[PDB]
Amino acid sequence: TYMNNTEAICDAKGFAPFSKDNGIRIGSRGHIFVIREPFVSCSPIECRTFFLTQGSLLNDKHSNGTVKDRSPFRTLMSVEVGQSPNVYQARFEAVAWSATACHDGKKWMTVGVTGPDSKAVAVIHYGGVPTDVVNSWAGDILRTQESSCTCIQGDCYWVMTDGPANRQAQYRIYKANQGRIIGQTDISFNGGHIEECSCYPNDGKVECVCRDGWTGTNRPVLVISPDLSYRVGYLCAGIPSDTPRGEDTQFTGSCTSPMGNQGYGVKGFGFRQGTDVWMGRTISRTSRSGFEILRIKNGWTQTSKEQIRKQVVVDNLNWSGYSGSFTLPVELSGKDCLVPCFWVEMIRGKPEEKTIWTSSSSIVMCGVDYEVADWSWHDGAILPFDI
Amino acid sequence: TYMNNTEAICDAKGFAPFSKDNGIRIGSRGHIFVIREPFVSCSPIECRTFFLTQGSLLNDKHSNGTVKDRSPFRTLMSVEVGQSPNVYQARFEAVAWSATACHDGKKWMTVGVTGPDSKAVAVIHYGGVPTDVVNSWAGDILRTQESSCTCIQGDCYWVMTDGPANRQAQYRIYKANQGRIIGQTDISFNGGHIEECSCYPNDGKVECVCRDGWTGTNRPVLVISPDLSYRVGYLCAGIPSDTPRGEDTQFTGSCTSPMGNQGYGVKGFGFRQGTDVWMGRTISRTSRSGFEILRIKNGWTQTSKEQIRKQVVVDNLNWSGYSGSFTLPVELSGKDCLVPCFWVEMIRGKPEEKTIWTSSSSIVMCGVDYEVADWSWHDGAILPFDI
Amino acid sequence: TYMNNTEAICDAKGFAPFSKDNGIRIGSRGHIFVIREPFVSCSPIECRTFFLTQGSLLNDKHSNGTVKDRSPFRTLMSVEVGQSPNVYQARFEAVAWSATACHDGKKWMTVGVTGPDSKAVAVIHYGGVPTDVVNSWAGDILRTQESSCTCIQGDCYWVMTDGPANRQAQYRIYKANQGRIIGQTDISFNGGHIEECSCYPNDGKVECVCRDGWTGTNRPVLVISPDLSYRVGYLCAGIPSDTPRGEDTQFTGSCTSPMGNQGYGVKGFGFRQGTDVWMGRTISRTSRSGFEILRIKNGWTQTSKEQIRKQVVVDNLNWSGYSGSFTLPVELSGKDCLVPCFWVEMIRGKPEEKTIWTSSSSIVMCGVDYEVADWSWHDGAILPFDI
Amino acid sequence: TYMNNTEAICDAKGFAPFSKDNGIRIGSRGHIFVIREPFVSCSPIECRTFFLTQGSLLNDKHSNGTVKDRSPFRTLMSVEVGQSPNVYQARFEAVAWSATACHDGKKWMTVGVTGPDSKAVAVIHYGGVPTDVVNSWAGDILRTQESSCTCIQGDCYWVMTDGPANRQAQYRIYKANQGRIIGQTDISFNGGHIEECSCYPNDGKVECVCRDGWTGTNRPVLVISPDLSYRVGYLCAGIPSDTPRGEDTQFTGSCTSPMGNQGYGVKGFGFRQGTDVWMGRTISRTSRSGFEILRIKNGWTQTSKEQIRKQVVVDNLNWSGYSGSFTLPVELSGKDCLVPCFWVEMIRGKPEEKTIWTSSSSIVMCGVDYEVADWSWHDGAILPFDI
Ligand SMILES: CC(=O)N[C@H]1[C@H]([C@H](O)[C@H](O)CO)OC(C(=O)O)=C[C@@H]1NC(=N)N
Ligand SMILES: CC(=O)N[C@H]1[C@H]([C@H](O)[C@H](O)CO)OC(C(=O)O)=C[C@@H]1NC(=N)N
Ligand SMILES: CC(=O)N[C@H]1[C@H]([C@H](O)[C@H](O)CO)OC(C(=O)O)=C[C@@H]1NC(=N)N
Ligand SMILES: CC(=O)N[C@H]1[C@H]([C@H](O)[C@H](O)CO)OC(C(=O)O)=C[C@@H]1NC(=N)N
Repeated sequence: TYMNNTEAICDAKGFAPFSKDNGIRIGSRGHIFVIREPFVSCSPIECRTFFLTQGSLLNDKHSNGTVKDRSPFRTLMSVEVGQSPNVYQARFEAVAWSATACHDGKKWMTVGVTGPDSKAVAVIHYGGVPTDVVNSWAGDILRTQESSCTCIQGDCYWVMTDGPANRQAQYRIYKANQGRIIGQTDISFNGGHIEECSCYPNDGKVECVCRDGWTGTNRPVLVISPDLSYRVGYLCAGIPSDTPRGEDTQFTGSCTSPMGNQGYGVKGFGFRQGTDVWMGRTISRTSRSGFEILRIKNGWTQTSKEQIRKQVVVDNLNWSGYSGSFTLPVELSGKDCLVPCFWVEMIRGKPEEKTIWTSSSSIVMCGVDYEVADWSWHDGAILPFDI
Repeated sequence: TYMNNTEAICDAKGFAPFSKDNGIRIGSRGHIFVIREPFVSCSPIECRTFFLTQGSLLNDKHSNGTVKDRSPFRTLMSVEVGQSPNVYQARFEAVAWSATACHDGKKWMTVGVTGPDSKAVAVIHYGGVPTDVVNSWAGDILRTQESSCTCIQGDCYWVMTDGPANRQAQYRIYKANQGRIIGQTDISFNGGHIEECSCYPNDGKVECVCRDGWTGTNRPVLVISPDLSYRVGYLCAGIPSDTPRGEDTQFTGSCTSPMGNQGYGVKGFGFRQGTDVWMGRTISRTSRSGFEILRIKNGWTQTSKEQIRKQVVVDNLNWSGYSGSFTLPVELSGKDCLVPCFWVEMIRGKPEEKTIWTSSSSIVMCGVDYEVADWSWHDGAILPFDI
Repeated sequence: TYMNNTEAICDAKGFAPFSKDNGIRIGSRGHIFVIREPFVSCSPIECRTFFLTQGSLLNDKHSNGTVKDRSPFRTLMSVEVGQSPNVYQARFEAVAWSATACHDGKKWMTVGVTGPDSKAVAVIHYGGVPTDVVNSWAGDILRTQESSCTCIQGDCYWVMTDGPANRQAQYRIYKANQGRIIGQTDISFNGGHIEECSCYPNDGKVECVCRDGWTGTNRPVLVISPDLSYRVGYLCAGIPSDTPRGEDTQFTGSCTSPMGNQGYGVKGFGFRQGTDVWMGRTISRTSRSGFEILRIKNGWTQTSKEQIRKQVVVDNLNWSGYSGSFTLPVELSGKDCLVPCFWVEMIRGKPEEKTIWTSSSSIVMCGVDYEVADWSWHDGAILPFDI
Repeated sequence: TYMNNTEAICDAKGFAPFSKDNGIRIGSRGHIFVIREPFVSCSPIECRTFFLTQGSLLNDKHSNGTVKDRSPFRTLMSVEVGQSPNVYQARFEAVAWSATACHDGKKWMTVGVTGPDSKAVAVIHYGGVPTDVVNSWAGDILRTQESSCTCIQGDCYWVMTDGPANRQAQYRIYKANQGRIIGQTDISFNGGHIEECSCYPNDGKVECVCRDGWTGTNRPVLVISPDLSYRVGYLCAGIPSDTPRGEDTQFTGSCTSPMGNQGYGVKGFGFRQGTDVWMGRTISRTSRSGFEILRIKNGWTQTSKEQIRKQVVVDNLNWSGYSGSFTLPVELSGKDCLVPCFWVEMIRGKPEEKTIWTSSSSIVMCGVDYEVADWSWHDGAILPFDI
């Protein structure tokens, strides 16, 4: 039967490590796909780790150009959480260089975008097969979440973006029951930009903390109602959470407009807590090093910069990167509330390191109502490989 | 319980990519069987990719002579769609260098032909074991579909051919419930030739688009009724769909007789649409390069050459090859109609390339009611391998 | 629920190939256990291939001494029929250098013998764990079937031998419900010898065609009743079926006494057909080359040498070896009778070939009521390996 | 539904080999994790082998420093008993360099401790996800069982230790239903020390045979009641069972105080039998060589040194090491009593051997009411590896 996911998010004080896959380290000798954009989604029987292969394996000649971002070889697959993206445990999901996924209690729903950049198409899947499609509507990279979409009482919603990586673009929400689309919406956000949102269910509504790739060093936020009515803005916080980003002291929070002088970013996330918010980010303000998460007092509703809880999961001497959200189903956590969790992508090799390849590993952290000590659960691989 | 498969085929406007396995690319380092003749069949829980191994793996000394077509080592196996034909996820089906397969809602039914060429035998399997057999009846390669057979309301039917690859041969239809044969038929087609049919269910009857290897550059078509009464001919179309084949301008369609001056071919397919038809084919008229599919107006009932929908899934700079059909069960697509899909085999190495081996990869496309943009989702492997 | 297996054996006219694993060929590059003594047993959901690893893999330094027969490393494992004995699909059964196995409709029952030769012990397993044991009772290699034991209406019976490989030894039957022994019997056979029986169910009684390693070039036969009352002798046939063995022309059949001047043998099998019998054997009378099976008219009840059905599954230019029996459950074949099948072990490397290792592959043939043409489905490996 | 596990332990006369994994031997060529601290726990469907990887595989550069004990890479995983800890069959449990696990009839419960040593944290898991946590409470390695915890009628209990490896430390018991903690206890044991207990269910109470790392060459024992009331002491026996340990002749048993002049040890176990006890141990009193188990008459209640049953499972010419307990569920053994079993860890390479790596293999022995002959089922690997 169907999953409700209508409870608010639980109020945690810290996150405990769920898993760690050791994708890369294990790949020096194992048969592991070369990937990127990994994320985590859960059903009422298990959580799985979805990723985007490069139709190749680590420590092999085919892992060469693996930095480009797109190719016809990129395919969306998955494996039980914590397990590495190896070839022998992989479940084929779909053909994509940009995906998202979520389960609604009964079956999984996947969306893999692939094809030419001026005419890419999104193949929606449900129950082991594609059921519906969405063609690029602005002829210019029809991307998406690169993270767990969201299902509430049977209806699963997600976000998509067609446009430049810089200047203004076009966004849209998507709502669908059992793999068949059922209406969507065009996000009005002139001057504001949005990409790869790390959503999650909360209070019977969908909340996302996306990524402005145009001008914002602060992230845009967006609450989606079931009838497609929505709200869009930016984490109010007085602290920046993008990368690259200006300093905490030189940044002024903003609930409606983007801020900071930076035209590039990185996927990221944030959880709503009362009017408070837990916001993740890479410690090193310029590169993709280390990963830290912060709970600014009142941050979701005020421009607050009042900190009172900080914990590192990746120190600044370790490659980090992407990081999305998702929740544990009540049919697993057992809580009376949606336990919030997130993952951290730990990229390696190019661009940052001298290697002919690029890939990443992931680490899964999870709510809990106990303050967790700072530590580093970094990749570990010894670069370069048998290159 | 049993599957009906009595609904007509849905009327699509284009096909969206279901999966891609990256068999070869992944094999440069992985443990993947060396194969050929792959295809796709689906049950009410999943679609699987069936293939014919060579009892060996890529990038190994045993992948040597792998071009011959037949050996006692060739065995029919399968893996969830999109997954590569690796050794660790393979499901043993049967011993064969020529197979077909289909599920009837409850269990799978496989038929693997193997043995000497003048006395080969077909072992029929059902539920993990052989139940019935069919011995060669003309002492001369007892081949078959090399594609998904067809089950309607419990009875599964398929096609077989015993004879020369050229001059006239002997064909026969086959109908069977739960793995036990139950009557069959000899196809009368003097002057006309048939091999490896890419059938599918439609309107409570079975339709196949086979391959004349004798003289036809246009494919033969055949509608099988449940009582074994049938119809046999050639796609009426005024456009050739075999390889090698003469030009579109120099070809005259034919609903009853084969045409064109060519004594060799390749497996292929076609879907009925009203009186219209979607016909697949390799773009390059002589070699096994690129793959394109066309919807000629009225083509299934008239000698029409009226085009009004063309989409490439493999441009002409990429090795292609075989391509068969099959349908998605209503217990998966959810449609009220049999969603039509097909796969494309992408061969590599010998004969076309300087390698001691030969194998292929596959790509799965699927109905949908949206016109899909042209693209190439080609093999990708870097030949030669660690040869 | 429980399996009856009380129906007679079906009367076939030939056997069709079920599967072929390509263990060795695939091992040149794959991760396959180095094994020996493989066999086949089936439950009402699937047949599996049981074997004895050497706690090592092909094409590795540990596959060295792998000829000895016994070590503390030898462990009994299995994999779906036709699948190779690779490490990633293997199911651990038990610790042994001599096993047997069978399912009784509900769970599997395994018996792995291991330990010192003068005090070896048999660990009986049932449902994923050992339930009962049988200690060596004559301090001298406590071996067993090396083939599928037999279960009838819940009670599973098998055979064991403690003694020299030559001169007289001690045998015993074993009957047990759900993994717990329940009485057994000492076979009286002075002058007669018995080892590794290839039994099967028939007419509510158990029939085995074992191996005299002392003096018989003809095999001993033994019918086990449910109350442990039994019958013991030798295939009556006027044709020898052991290896080494004297010529067909110089052999005189014998229903009660062993015959021929040979003190060594090989595992083998035979099926009862009316008073007729299908008897398997290696074609080459001295070595372990080729495999043939024969249906001598009346052979099971008379000293007959009347042949009228012969089919080779391995020509005499191909290494062969062991071969045991077993039946397909009615809950799989669908027949109203126990379809008889058997497997053929194809050994390689030492002793016969110049290699530091020894192992084998298997081939599964199965009843059917159609006369099957002679062919060779031999190993295939290219020796030596990356040695 | 829930598991009772309230029956006493069965009274065996010997233990029969359940399985053997051949982890290391197989790893010379296979893809096996490099591990340590392996153990065995069982549910009412199967027993599984839990271990602690090093986020790497054997015969690879990453298996280097693998001796340290702790890293952020260490993750707790498992595989069906007897199966090696290979990457393709591994089930991710949690992130840890110190774990324990047990099933309560419905789902599994795992606890993985990881993080800094002065602030480590324990993530409790249940049903594929962490549900509750326990932070280090003495800032100094928050370790645990490294063996199967214990569940009785739904409530699962285990033991933890925070302190120095030498001088006095702090212990505590833990009781929890469905992954959520529910009260615990601080063990009062001044002068006495406890670590990595090898518990098991017996008489509706929990009994553990731990390891004093401070001063005891005799092991401490502890009976846990359901209301957390408990008893703590040392195996009464007049024979030492730790390593290093003084001689049997120079040792005087002790039911309340530790004895012997040794400040280091090794994990170990013991089973209660009447007032008798089966105690395991490494034969060689100083190193980690061989493994033997002894049943001293009355040993659990008296300082007895009365032996009358000894059996070796690893002779003193073979590396051995850790060894924990656990029981077979009645829903598997079928007995009316909790069949007692245990495993033996066979370490290899560093520190004892000249290798850049360290890891181990395991062997599983199991109750039974038959006296089992002495033998060696040692590792087998040929060191060094392709180093
Ligand atoms: C479709 C595509 O190529 N998406 C890109 C993404 C995108 O480039 C930016 O979001 C700007 O729009 O950037 C990044 C990135 O790491 O910055 C990875 C993505 N790679 C993949 N999703 N495969
Ligand atoms: C049984 C057999 O050898 N079949 C051949 C097939 C056949 O040769 C032609 O259809 C003419 O009859 O050709 C081809 C081919 O690629 O042209 C592949 C097949 N290989 C395999 N099915 N293994
Ligand atoms: C227990 C044992 O070592 N059994 C031997 C077996 C036996 O040697 C003869 O049957 C004489 O008794 O011979 C053979 C053989 O191939 O001749 C293989 C067996 N190897 C294994 N079962 N592992
Ligand atoms: C947490 C930790 O590092 N535990 C150590 C353990 C400990 O060191 C002693 O018990 C003293 O407290 O010793 C040993 C050991 O083999 O002596 C292995 C353990 N390694 C692992 N559990 N990973």
